[PDB]
Amino acid sequence: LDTAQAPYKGSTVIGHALSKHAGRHPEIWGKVKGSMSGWNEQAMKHFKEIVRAPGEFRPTMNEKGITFLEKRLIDGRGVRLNLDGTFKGFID
Repeated sequence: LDTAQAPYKGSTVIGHALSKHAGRHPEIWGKVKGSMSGWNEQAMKHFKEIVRAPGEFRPTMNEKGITFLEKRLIDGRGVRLNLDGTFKGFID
């Protein structure tokens, strides 16, 4: 949670991630509203939901040879972690 909730440019790494994802896909994430201060909590809610939902994380390598742990839900939301378990980003 320290990587995800690290203060960064008015919000947190995870708050900014939700902001961009809800901005392009509000149907998947729901619209983000209110102060930048609130983004982190709304993003942590999604994070915890994705973690508790059925399905599994899977090690997944991309075309550039970088590997991540990824859990993608049937509802379109997903989380990508670095191999050390730190938060990388949301995925859809």
